[PDB]
Amino acid sequence: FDELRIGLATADDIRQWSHGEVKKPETINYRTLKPEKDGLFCEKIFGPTRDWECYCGKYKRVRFKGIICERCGVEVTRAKVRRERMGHIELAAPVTHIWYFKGVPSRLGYLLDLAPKDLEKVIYFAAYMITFVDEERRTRDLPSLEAHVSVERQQIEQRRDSDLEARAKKLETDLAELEAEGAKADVRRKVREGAEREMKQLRDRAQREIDRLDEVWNRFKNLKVQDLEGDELLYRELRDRFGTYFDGSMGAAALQKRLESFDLDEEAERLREIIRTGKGQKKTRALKRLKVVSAFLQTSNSPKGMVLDCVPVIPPDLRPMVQLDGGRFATSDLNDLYRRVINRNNRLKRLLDLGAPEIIVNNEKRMLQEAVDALFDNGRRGRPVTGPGNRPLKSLSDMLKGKQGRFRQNLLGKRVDYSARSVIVVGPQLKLHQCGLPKAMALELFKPFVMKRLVDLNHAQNIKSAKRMVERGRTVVYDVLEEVIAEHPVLLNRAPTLHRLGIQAFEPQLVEGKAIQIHPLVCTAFNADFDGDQMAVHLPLSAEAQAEARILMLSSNNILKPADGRPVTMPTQDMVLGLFFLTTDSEGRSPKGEGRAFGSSAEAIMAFDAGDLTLQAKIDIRFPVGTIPPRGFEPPAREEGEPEWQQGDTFTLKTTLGRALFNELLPEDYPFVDYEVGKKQLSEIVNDLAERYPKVIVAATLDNLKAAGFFWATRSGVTVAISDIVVPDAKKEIVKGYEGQDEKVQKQYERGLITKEERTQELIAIWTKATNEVAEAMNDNFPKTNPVSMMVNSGARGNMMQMRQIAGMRGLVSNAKNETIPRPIKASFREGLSVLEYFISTHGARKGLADTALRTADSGYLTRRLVDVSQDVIIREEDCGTERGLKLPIATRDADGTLRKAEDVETSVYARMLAEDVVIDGKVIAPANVDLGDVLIDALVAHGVEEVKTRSILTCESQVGTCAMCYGRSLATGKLVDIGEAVGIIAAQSIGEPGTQLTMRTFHTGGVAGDDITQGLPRVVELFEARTPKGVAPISEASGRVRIEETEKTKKIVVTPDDGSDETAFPISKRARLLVGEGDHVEVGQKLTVGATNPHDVLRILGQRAVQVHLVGEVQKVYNSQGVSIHDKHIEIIIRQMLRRVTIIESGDAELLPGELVERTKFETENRRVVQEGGHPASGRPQLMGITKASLATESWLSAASFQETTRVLTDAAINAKSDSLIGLKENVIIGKLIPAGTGLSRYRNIRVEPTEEAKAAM
DNA sequence: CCGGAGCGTTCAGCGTTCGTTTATCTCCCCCTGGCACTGTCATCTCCGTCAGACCGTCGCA
DNA sequence: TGCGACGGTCTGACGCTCTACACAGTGCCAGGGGGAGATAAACGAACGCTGAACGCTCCGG
Ligand SMILES: [Mg+2]
Ligand SMILES: [Zn+2]
Ligand SMILES: [Zn+2]
Repeated sequence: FDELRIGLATADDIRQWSHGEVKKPETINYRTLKPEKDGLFCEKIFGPTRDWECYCGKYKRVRFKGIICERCGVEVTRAKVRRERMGHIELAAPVTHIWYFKGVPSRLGYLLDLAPKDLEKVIYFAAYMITFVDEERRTRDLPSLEAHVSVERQQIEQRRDSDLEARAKKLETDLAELEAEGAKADVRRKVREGAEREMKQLRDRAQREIDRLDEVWNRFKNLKVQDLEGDELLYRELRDRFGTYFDGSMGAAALQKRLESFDLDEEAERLREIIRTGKGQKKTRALKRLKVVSAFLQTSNSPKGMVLDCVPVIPPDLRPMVQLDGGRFATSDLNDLYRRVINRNNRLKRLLDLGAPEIIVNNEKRMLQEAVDALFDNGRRGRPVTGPGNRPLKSLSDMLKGKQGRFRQNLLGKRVDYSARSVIVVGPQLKLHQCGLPKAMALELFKPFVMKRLVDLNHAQNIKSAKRMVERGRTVVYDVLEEVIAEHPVLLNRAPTLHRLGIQAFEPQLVEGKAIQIHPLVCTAFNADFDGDQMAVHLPLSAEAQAEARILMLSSNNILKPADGRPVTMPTQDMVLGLFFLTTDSEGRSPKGEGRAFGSSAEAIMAFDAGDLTLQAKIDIRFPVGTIPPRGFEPPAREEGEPEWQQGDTFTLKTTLGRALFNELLPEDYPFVDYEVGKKQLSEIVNDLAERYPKVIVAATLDNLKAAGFFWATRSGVTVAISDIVVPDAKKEIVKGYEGQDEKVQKQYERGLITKEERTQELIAIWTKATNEVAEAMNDNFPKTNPVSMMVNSGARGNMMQMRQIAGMRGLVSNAKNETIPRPIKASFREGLSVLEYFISTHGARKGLADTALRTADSGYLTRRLVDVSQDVIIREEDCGTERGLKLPIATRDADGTLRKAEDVETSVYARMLAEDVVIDGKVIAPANVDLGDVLIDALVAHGVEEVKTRSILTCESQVGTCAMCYGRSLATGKLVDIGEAVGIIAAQSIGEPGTQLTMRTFHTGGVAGDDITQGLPRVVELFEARTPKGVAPISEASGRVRIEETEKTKKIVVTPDDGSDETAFPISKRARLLVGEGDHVEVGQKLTVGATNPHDVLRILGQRAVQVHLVGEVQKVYNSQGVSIHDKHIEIIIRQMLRRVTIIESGDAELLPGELVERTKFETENRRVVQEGGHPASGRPQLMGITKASLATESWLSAASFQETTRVLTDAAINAKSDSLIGLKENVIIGKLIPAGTGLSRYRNIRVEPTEEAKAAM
């Protein structure tokens, strides 16, 4: 389990694994249903089908286990041994493996210098091959064979001359006799014409016999190894004419005979020689050939296994034939493929037994080879073997691949026991850490524990009686159930589970109904909505699992979302509206009892219950001792003649009753919050509470906030009648004026003075102006009292666009294929659309639905790719010895006379760590190795700093992984990241979580294609794939003079760098936009055409820091366009995992291949060991590569096998004979060992616990 | 005042009879072998992916 | 050889579950070797049968 090897399995290994020969094709008997002898499903080879029974019906008893039956040879043992015992099929003629031959040429490898079409010709029995030639023996006796050929030519010419003389005599004789007989007037001309026709035909066959002799001579003269011969007649006449000189064969046996004598070390030698000198695509050919051949040199596995003689068989359980109801049978397609191979092998053996024609034997060997190929890969070549006539049979590989393969459907993700699922309901009566399971769910989940406690409580005599009562379901079972499930957490989980908070451990609690009762305060972190969403409940089982549920997983410890550090367990739908109504100012609502002193909040509550004081009214309310005053009230303390402090003393405040209640919700140590709460300030309050109070106190305060928010939202005066939604009264006249001027334009267009396109453009412009103006009128119309504004201005639920298109006009709405109708929807949803206006609304609606479906699909795909590329990076050191960092800006866009901090400081500089101390006047403002929060950043920007050096992960160098300090504080705990936290998966999920939340598509292309770059999720995936964007913006290599060259066929730009640097020319199309000055000043910074720069050349000509900044800035500017906030360290992790590979050149002294994928640490180690040897180091360039290519090119082939290309990497590992170290997480999920992240580390599992001496002395 | 016949238990003679095997006689099964006018090249997939690579191929320059 | 483009090749293409299902057109008989399965006999052992025999308490003239 330390190491998991792979390689080519030669026939010796197959025979070692095998336990017999599957000689016969049949599987089971047709009446007794017993497995056959020495055939498929054989009990002698694979093992018995029952337990400790044998085939011949004897030896049914268990006592004499491990013996061999004399009658039938079946070993008596368990029935599960048929899951692990394999045999083999002995093939009469060798066949090739379809994985290596007929694949990617990087894995075919050109090990023999043959074209793939030549292989198709040779091993599919359509063209011959010469396997061996006695070249030195052929060249030794050249004068003798030349003399024999000369003798043959001489006798050919002699017999031609004799035949010519005889034909001349015959022609003269017949001409003389037909001119002397005089049978006809011109019969001599006819016989002469016939004679000359005979002349030309016999001369033709003479030149033809000469031609075949010449062609066989020049064919034999240039015969060598690796020679093919398509024509069977030509090879036959070489065999007949010339003997024991060249050896050839037919089919895959030719490859075996070539490979047994194939000399490959000198092949690598001369191939290195042609690597050293040459030019062109020959370099690439020899490069791939040397990268494949050198695998067989260093490794000890012989290359014999590419062509095979034996075929191992799957054990019979894994290709079962199971009995069903009604007598029907169901078998796997592997049994059918094995049956086909066995039938054809038996028929080939039968043909080899007797004397058979070569065409029939060759066709039999071809169909055998094709059947073996179909067994290894059904559908790789040609029409797949269908079978029933509907679908192709699934081969071995066809279930090692894809969504139906073992890697992705049964190894990474598995079904589980002790799990349950039902719909969800909201329960406000629960705490933060409680969930309500039904009775049936809790009984079926906790059934074995219930039986154990029932036997312990002796309600049942033994286990069977306990099970009988549980199945019957008596009330004592429910009582002991309620006694059991407490102090036993369960894992709740939603199916999408987009991010880390999709699994949260609650404490179960018995409730009635058939639905899981769930705290509303946490349902937004699940993305849960109570509309039939079904949540599965998984049960942690051992002590370790429920301990990790209690400590790591509890719902009262997951306040802060790891995506941005913002609180996520304070939802907004209903409680925020209640607190808004509780704490808002009295505007538009009649304030009763406005401006009267109150002794305490109790007297105010009594007055409010009486009815003479409204909830929001500016009153002077005195507060008892211990209440902390507001942040703004401490300096404006009540004026004092003697020295006094208002910090712990009583005070009077000008605040409403509702704010006093709200500060009764918050803890006593919190300062009196004295403003409109809404949502954003509530998020800030919850963030401050989480940052400055322990977890249990924060859970209690949010539970109080939930309860009071619901209580006051019931009485908040929100409701939606149709009078509450109000249309602007000015909308009628605004629309009337705009349609009047539209009518004026329409009669203006009717005269043809303007085109249709210009009219459409100006019409959509003026109608956009109209909808913006009526939106402004709508904002100016509504008061603060109506509930729609009260639930949209409080951050509760809704945006201003929705209220704009319910009250005001719906505005402009798109057509099919992304254009705009000149006529907008002038009717509001309160007024109600007309027929066709509603039709054009449906145009946009269905496109939006299809867009969000495809968007969530591609978001899941990007999330998976990010998880693969960004995994196996884990915090593994406490601190580095480094001091280098990143120059992240802190103060930007300062005005005249003032300094302003950066706008995106909250996602970039926050939650990081300083690389070194900062000084402005010789004194440190912020110490090194501390987090950067609000107060410290405010102090720095007040002192007058412009940029800071943050110790980020891109500059982190370490012996293994990354350290905690260089990564920065974790955004999910609010503290420093613990050693072992799997930061890579958290980063990948945080990038992939708002993929469905982007909801972006290009509104209009402007009538031209290609002018607009990719937007939204396609832009993000194009950035992370390191691909060249669709809008390419070239960058000048050096500063110099740049001018345009407007060639008519294709535009052209030319930049001439100064200082004697070489001219570089960039090709640009005849497209509309180019922003560079002709004969103007240019440098490396700017871009010749506005567009997305290709980041490959950015890295090439600017540096690693510049390309890191560019990538981070681009993805963050995509994400910030929608409102989703992702911290930049999550991107920086993927970018660091992205630039790790380095491309090397001129590696003539570093003794490895130049111009491939080389790891950075390995390249540095090679440089160190070659400068230790004295040789000059090889050059190297960093290579920005995509997430997919970096995921495939990994050390552990199990992780790459679990990814997309699972056939290429398996063949690659088999050829390279690479064994993977099990450092990683996919390769530890598959095996079932503990993952090396978090609790699974070595430094945590190696603890020994013992009580102290005074502890055992006490008891 | 010990004798006797009757009664309880305990083993060896021969006499049949179960306990356990064997080859013989119907019945069915199963694999190989046999058909003697002539009748000598079928079969129908596969389209409104799909997106952009990734690649070697391959003819033109 | 460098060029494009033409081409084949190849891969996935968010997620469980309330739900969930099954699947079709062209020969025939005789002769012969195995093995299960019924028949009656047969080798071997013990299971009954013959009362007889060892030996006591026994009512007894
Ligand atoms: Mg839902
Ligand atoms: Zn047996
Ligand atoms: Zn570090």
